[PDB]
Amino acid sequence: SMLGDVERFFSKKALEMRASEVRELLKLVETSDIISLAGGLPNPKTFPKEIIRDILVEIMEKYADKALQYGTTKGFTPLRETLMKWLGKRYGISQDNDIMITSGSQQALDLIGRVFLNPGDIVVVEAPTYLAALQAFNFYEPQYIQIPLDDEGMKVEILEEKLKELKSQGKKVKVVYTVPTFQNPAGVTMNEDRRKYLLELASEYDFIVVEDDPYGELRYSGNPEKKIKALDNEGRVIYLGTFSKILAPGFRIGWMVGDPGIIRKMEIAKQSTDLCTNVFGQVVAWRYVDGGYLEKHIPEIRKFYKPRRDAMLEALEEFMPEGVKWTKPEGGMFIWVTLPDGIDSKKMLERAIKKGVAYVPGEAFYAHRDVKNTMRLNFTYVDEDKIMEGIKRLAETIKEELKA
Amino acid sequence: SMLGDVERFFSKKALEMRASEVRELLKLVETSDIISLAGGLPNPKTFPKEIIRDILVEIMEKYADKALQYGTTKGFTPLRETLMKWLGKRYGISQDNDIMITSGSQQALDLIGRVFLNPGDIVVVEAPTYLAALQAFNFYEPQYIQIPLDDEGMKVEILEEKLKELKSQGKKVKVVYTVPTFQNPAGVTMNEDRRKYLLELASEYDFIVVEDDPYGELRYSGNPEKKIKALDNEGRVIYLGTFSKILAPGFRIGWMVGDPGIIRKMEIAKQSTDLCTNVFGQVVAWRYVDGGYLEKHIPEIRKFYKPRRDAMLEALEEFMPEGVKWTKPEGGMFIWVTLPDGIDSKKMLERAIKKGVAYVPGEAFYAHRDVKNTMRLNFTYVDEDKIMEGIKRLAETIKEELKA
Ligand SMILES: *Cc1c(COP(=O)(O)O)cnc(C)c1O
Ligand SMILES: *Cc1c(COP(=O)(O)O)cnc(C)c1O
Ligand SMILES: O=C(O)CCC(=O)C(=O)O
Ligand SMILES: O=C(O)CCC(=O)C(=O)O
Ligand SMILES: O=C(O)CCC(=O)C(=O)O
Ligand SMILES: O=C(O)CCC(=O)C(=O)O
Repeated sequence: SMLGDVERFFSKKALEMRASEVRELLKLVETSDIISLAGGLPNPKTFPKEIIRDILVEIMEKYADKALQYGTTKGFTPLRETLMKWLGKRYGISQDNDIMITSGSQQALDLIGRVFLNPGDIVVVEAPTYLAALQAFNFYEPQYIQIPLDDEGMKVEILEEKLKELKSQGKKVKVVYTVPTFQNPAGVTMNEDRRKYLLELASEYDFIVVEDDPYGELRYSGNPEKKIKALDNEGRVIYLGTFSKILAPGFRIGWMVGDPGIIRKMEIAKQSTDLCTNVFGQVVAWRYVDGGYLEKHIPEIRKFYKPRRDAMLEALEEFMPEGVKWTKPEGGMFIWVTLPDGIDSKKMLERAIKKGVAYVPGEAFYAHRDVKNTMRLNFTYVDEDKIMEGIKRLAETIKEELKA
Repeated sequence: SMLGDVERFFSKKALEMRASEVRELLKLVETSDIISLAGGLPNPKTFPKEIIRDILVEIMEKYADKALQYGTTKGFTPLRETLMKWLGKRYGISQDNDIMITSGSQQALDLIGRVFLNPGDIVVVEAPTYLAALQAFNFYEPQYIQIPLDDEGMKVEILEEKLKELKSQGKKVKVVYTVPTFQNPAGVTMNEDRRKYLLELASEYDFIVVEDDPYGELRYSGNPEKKIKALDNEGRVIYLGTFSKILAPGFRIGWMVGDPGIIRKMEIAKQSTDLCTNVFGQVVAWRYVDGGYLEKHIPEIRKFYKPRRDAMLEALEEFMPEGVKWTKPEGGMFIWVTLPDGIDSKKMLERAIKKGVAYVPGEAFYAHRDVKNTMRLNFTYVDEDKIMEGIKRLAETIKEELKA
């Protein structure tokens, strides 16, 4: 820095912000010739580029001044309308909710932190959970309770146990954050009984549920789940959707649906953080949905990623040694691996990289960083031939690690 | 709300957030038949729609995967490069600074609050200043010191007086926020001597200067100023630019240029607030600048708004009664009016609306809401016939108001 000790200017929160050594290393990996299973990106082969070109032409013909001008903080009205209609018809979400457009679900998470969290308020997350949600919420200094997953999602019985324990300490939870379908990073899905159990708990213990759902349309097998927000009779759930994996992440458009009183506060908070979400992308998204292109494209996304999920699940079954376990996702972008303990996967990444493969060590996905034998693998953005070879190199890395 | 007292969930900052009665009244005015001088929008006639159409075609032919994919938090590299080149050549800004792309300068102002401000830290603003900057900063609970303007911008001598008084109280300012060229809302420009004086103060009293410059290219008369950032040999200035008034606001792209240590902290802060600025708009902005379209288009924006500024200034001279004063901007979007005091322009707005005209009462633009006889008028997005008529209606409103 030109100012020398620039830290003398920074706020208490800024002084706590740091770069992750692992995220930095992984950035270097992506641009080199290693086979990386560490990515979190959708494959550009799935971006509907013809449909996007046609929509861009249409916007410059018919909607140019709307797409190019400032928008309201709440969002482009026709997008908000088409979304609520889509969500009602497709998922059974109640039209009594209100909706705001966000600059990605990442912004929704930050706005949830702003609007709900005082320092020390208690947020429940899954263990593991989405690392960027911990990052959004951490600015607001919550205390976390983490609830393990199993192959059917959050262990909602352990949440009831922890809620009773907190109540006995005179404390309560303000928000439960869940990624209940094709989780990033675990890949598993909360079963229907647990969804309804979660909402009974939300009523009994008086908390809000944030349901973050980027992946529900990326379903490759099994039958559609019921959205937690579709089961929500009390208006306790805030549902987050995003265009990032169903259109393309480059437009940075998402939406937040929930109780009108909550949405009004969110609108005020957002006004000072970014004024409005880019209106040009909102118009593109509106045509994409209203023009029926979303509905027509979703099957092509599923057809693309399904064989990639399958190649990775086949390669794990064939190559992994005894005592390694992995989830079997019905959709989404990730498979989550557990190493016969106590291999530490963060320590093992060095070795894996040396053998020409990378993954994300699972420790960052735990609010308490207390589980060390997990890894997130991604199958969306590399290719079957490299999925097989990558998984073999990871399997030999684990066999080598299991010795002295 | 369906949750009843939904306030029971809200954070302390959320509980303070309110909608503005004036802004809500003005949203209603905009849609109706009144002549509004209250707007803050550029005119869509200045959007370079043909150039935009050609760039969109180009992006889908050559840059589609980059425009559609997630980007880095820091921004799309070719845009960052082209902007630092433009800034160096056109304004003499030093290439030792770093740059980050923002989701609008609104997001820059929020990130400055995040990164610099603890509760009670002292921010200096002009009186008046940009109301959305007070909104971004308010979440972080600063104390403000306000420094009046005159027809040559901030009275930097009164700032030196206030810095000495604060020093005698054992206190310091952390940030000075200035909109030094064609201010929103006042229209005036800080002279060269004051820019240099401000920077000697920034050295002597050790504070950071934020230079928000949305308008420097919208110059209609006079000669170009030197950017404060161009005079900054110590790296104390963070310069904010935006594409809102020189391209179109619908892409929501801005940039922040300053010391690399500060920029690095900003990048970490931004990562959890929105992940990245929308990359599709970043690629549009990159072609717009790198392809030489910005340079070619800037004279057409100036040709467009100049006669509207001129019509407004002619109408005020012909119609306004004795004792009314207004600024004489060399550029930008606004003229700022002072009523022979006593008149409260917020009270008067009711009367003006009844006579068919609206403006923004000046009070919201003061950190201490302590000046009551000012108004912001806009000339960009009403038309010359309606500017003359609207100024006449406003003039008659003030004549009527002056009769006790
Ligand atoms: C993919 C992902 C998102 C996407 O966030 P955006 O800001 O909309 O791109 C959000 N939540 C989770 C859990 C994700 O995996
Ligand atoms: C127009 C204006 C802006 C624009 O902010 P964006 O978020 O980039 O659209 C910023 N600052 C001031 C002083 C303005 O008048
Ligand atoms: O840039 C990234 O990896 C974060 C994008 C994202 O949301 C994801 O990885 O799923
Ligand atoms: O469609 C999906 O993949 C998730 C459901 C949704 O609305 C979203 O995209 O966020
Ligand atoms: O809607 C508005 O007026 C706020 C947007 C803005 O930047 C401005 O007005 O100059
Ligand atoms: O272009 C202007 O009008 C101001 C200069 C700038 O870089 C910006 O637009 O913010």
